[PDB]
Amino acid sequence: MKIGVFVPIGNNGWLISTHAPQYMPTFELNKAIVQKAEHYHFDFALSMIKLRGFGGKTEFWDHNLESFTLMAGLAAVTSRIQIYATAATLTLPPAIVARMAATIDSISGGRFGVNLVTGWQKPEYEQMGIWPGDDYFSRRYDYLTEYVQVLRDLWGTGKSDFKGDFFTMNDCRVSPQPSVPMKVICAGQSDAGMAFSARYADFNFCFGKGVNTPTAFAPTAARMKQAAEQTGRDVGSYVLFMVIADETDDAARAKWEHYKAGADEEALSWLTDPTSAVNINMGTLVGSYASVARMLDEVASVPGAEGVLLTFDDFLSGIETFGERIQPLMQCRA
Ligand SMILES: Cc1cc2nc3c(=O)[nH]c(=O)nc-3n(C[C@H](O)[C@H](O)[C@H](O)COP(=O)(O)O)c2cc1C
Repeated sequence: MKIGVFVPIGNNGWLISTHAPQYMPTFELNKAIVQKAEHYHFDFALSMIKLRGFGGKTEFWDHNLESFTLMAGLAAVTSRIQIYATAATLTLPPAIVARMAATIDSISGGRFGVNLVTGWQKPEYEQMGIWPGDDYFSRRYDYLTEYVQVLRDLWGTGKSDFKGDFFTMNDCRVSPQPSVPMKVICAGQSDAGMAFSARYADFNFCFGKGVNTPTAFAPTAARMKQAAEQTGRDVGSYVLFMVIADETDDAARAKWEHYKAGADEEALSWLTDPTSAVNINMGTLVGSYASVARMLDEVASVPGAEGVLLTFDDFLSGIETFGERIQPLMQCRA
């Protein structure tokens, strides 16, 4: 099974709590996380793009860097880990993304890929006058389909004459082309998003589910496999989890309860043994190092599942204990 880190490009990472660690997104902090992840042989690092926050006491995700420039900086100070940036396809013309991808290909020595998203949060776009209208909800995958067509032409041949409902290329040129086949990833959950992934992506990110129910995502992995049958391409599922680990189950539980007890209620209204809104109801693994190792091995046994994307309650020490105490107990990592 492959392991990735979801880098905190937004303040406070993925916890919405006055009891969680408080921190701004900085290059230097992201550099330390990624270099540490590479040291423990994490396979990849991914950053999202979030253009509007949720406010509250913690000003949650009011502070966010930009994904491509962050990942270019990170590529420059690593050498082995795969590096993925997110393109919000409403905000960048495909030929720019094309050239940015070739650029970070040059920086990393062929370790860069791109996560393509439609966007769905109207305020992110309307705040700057570029929301296309409420039709986009149902049509966004048609839009992304044209978008990826243009990228593929440009990476593939260095030119495009594509013409459709949303783009017109008249001998558009982008060169150099990537030194290695350019990876595309997607995060579609719906039927239409999974069909997109099956056609054009190298793998599909989905959500882990529940708290200490590591296999509860299995029906999503099953749908993605079905979608992949329709194109006969090998597109596996990578699953997002939060890891809250400690020396014992008891201690990890105490940490999780403390976070939830500090829930930033105001930030949470803007947004909206069960999951909690404090980490946006993300699939959560809470336990001793050994317990988490076991649940991750349970994840590796789900048909479809090729990897996990990890967040932590604290990234610098979370990566540490992952490398030192969790990874070494994992069958799927030996
Ligand atoms: C790991 C992960 C990362 C994501 N990153 C972003 C992002 O950076 N920007 C964004 O607008 N959406 C992001 N999304 C949301 C998805 O691209 C997608 O729109 C959503 O899961 C809904 O499914 P659908 O688009 O097929 O309806 C992310 C989703 C996942 C699972």
